[PDB]
Amino acid sequence: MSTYDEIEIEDMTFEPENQMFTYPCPCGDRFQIYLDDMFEGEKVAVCPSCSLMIDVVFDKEDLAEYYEEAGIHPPEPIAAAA
Ligand SMILES: [Zn+2]
Repeated sequence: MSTYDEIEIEDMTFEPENQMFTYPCPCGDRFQIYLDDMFEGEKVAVCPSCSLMIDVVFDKEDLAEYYEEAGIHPPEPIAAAA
């Protein structure tokens, strides 16, 4: 019981209104991974009803970009500014 599937953040479908990424799952619900916890350094989407968990390859640059799209409170800048 660990994350043996790992999807790149770009493939994960992002819901800017929910401030999270989801992945289409057949069972009754879709995999859900919260940007809040992704920022915490943890990356794994859990699906309800079937109760599956999968890892998600995230990036610093992706988080910041999505943060603006999802309309979240400005995050602390990453070590990449030129
Ligand atoms: Zn599911």
